[PDB]
Amino acid sequence: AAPANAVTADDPTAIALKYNQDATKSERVAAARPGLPPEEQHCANCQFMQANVGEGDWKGCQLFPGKLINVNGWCASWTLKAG
Ligand code: SF4
Ligand SMILES: [N+]
Ligand SMILES: [N+]
Ligand SMILES: [N+]
Repeated sequence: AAPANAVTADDPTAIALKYNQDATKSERVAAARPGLPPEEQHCANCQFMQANVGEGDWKGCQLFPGKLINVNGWCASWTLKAG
């Protein structure tokens, strides 16, 4: 059961970025974003995930203010967590 503030499927930004809560049901391969092979990409290893926001598997994403994403999710703004 997703948190009340989870990013949802008719969120316009989620649609535009092709977010999914489950990276295995994402188009990460098609996008081929740089920094890791696409099968290795998900929110937990993304620069925009906010480790100090949320709880458990439901964490912040800077691009989705006021929302939570799933650490196992993905979107097309995936960028390696570098610092
Ligand atoms: S920007 Fe990164 S942390 Fe935010 S939803 Fe996309 S992949 Fe997940
Ligand atoms: N939500
Ligand atoms: N597609
Ligand atoms: N956030």
